[PDB]
Amino acid sequence: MEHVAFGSEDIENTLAKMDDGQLDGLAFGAIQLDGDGNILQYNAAEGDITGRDPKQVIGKNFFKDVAPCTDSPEFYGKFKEGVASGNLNTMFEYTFDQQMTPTKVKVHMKKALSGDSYWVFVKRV
Ligand SMILES: *C(=O)/C=C/c1ccc(O)cc1
Repeated sequence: MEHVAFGSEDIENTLAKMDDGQLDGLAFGAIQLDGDGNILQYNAAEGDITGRDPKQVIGKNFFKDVAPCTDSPEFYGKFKEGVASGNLNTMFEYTFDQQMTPTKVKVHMKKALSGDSYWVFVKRV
């Protein structure tokens, strides 16, 4: 299959062309969000890290419903900024907690290929 690497320069492009099942093939977490942070895609990998049902979180807001612990300047702050600037490509470590067992992860946010969406890539560290 296609084993896209975390941090691939053109990761967004690749994910854009993916066909059914391909996203859940990534070894790391992948979440696609709209401008307000509403979840459009959520893969198996992320669900295995968070305990969340990928189907259930769809349509829910990432920062306000599912991942409230990311509602901070360090995460949500960077997101909104990148959204308002049309430029989003940053990497930082973060601790997921509050709605899950405290877990250290490496996060990569990047604007999507075309359209108005954004990607949040996650993997445990
Ligand atoms: C903070 O509350 C983190 C929670 C969280 C992050 C990412 C997910 O996919 C699900 C929950």
